[PDB]
Amino acid sequence: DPTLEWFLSHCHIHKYPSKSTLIHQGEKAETLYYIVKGSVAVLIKDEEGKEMILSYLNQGDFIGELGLFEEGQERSAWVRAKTACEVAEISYKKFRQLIQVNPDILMRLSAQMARRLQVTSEKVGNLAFLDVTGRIAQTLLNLAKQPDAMTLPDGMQIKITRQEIGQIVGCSRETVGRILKMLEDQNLISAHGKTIVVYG
Amino acid sequence: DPTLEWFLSHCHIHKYPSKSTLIHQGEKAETLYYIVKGSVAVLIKDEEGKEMILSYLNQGDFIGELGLFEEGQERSAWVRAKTACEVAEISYKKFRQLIQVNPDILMRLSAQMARRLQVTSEKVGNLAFLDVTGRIAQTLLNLAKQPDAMTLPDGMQIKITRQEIGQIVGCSRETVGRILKMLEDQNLISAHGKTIVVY
Ligand SMILES: Nc1ncnc2c1ncn2[C@@H]1O[C@@H]2COP(=O)(O)O[C@H]2[C@H]1O
Ligand SMILES: Nc1ncnc2c1ncn2[C@@H]1O[C@@H]2COP(=O)(O)O[C@H]2[C@H]1O
Ligand SMILES: Nc1ncnc2c1ncn2[C@@H]1O[C@@H]2COP(=O)(O)O[C@H]2[C@H]1O
Repeated sequence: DPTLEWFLSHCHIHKYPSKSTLIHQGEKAETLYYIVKGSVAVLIKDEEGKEMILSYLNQGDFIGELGLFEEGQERSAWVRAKTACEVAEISYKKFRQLIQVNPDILMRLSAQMARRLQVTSEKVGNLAFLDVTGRIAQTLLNLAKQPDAMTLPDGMQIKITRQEIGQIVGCSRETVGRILKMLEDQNLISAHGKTIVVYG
Repeated sequence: DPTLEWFLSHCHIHKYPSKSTLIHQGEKAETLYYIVKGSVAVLIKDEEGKEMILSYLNQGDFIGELGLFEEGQERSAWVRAKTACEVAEISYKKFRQLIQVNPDILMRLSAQMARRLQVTSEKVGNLAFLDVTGRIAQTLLNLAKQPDAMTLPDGMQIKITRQEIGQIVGCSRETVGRILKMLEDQNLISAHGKTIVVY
């Protein structure tokens, strides 16, 4: 792809092991990142430091974009490598140069920002309006329609744990496991420890 | 500034009265808006019509931007006029030509998307981390720090209805009543009718 190849030619790319923290909330934002390979979680915390997963991001996703457009912003969340990752980086200052050369690279970034706003808005509604079963059900549907979901003969395979679902919907891992058992009994899913199949 | 004035010169300007809906969730998105004057509320809804305010947007804000970057999308929320509004409107197709001539106009729009993502993400953490009591406590603390809060001898007085609290925190007006009474019992606020005093 020529636009993304040109862009990456102006970055420097680095390897990070699984569980590396790429971005820390509250740091000064001066750098944009782009996932060449691997997956990350975007995390926020409560007052006791307890984590919740705000999003997962994958190969082809920009990260660290939110301070690009205004001076002196701070990182809004933590970003942690869930797998080993290969991440391109570029300063905000150089990226702003690229945008004046070819605004298509800003369109590619902004498209992802717009998607994230859509997804995060929907999460506000799920948290505001739905009971725990309904939040879990939506979370499974959403994971199943991700590009990384694998098609099986009986449905979509997703890679997630009860603790991760809990950290998405705001309940305990035990509560998630009870609800997954209900959804299994209803013949809607098959739930293992690290994998769930959503039947279809 | 010259970028904004250049942009507006390519738009069709129109007026909405207070309480009108500018954008309905689920409609096909083909047009970008920009608020020249007035203010709007961005909301989402229950199946049962329960509402939650995602944001207020004001003069200078783009609206209807989320469908710009891929064809075939639907509007993600309702946008309703909180006051009479004058709004500039441009097709996505035309606006994409503008971006190529001067991408500063996209920087302006993407700057607002970034702020909205930060604000909405904070709302997700509040909803997920806090029970309805904690959400109300925190909403009252926040309102007490706003300019419309009235400093009194006993603390900061706010004027807000149970209804209005519910469409911030995600609970019904009756639930709001119960929590406020509990908080009062704990000698943290006084709460009666639409008048709250935060000690
Ligand atoms: N709601 C969200 N959805 C997806 N990614 C997010 C969200 N909130 C923050 N991030 C990412 O987490 C990064 C933290 O650093 P920045 O705020 O610079 O840029 C942020 C985004 O890349
Ligand atoms: N979380 C949010 N914060 C502020 N504005 C929003 C949010 N979600 C949706 N919008 C606005 O509401 C509009 C509804 O139509 P669009 O999805 O085209 O574009 C959307 C944005 O302009
Ligand atoms: N989960 C919820 N339960 C009830 N009302 C809600 C919820 N989330 C948002 N709301 C809105 O908050 C409002 C509070 O006042 P009402 O109960 O009259 O109407 C309510 C709804 O419009």
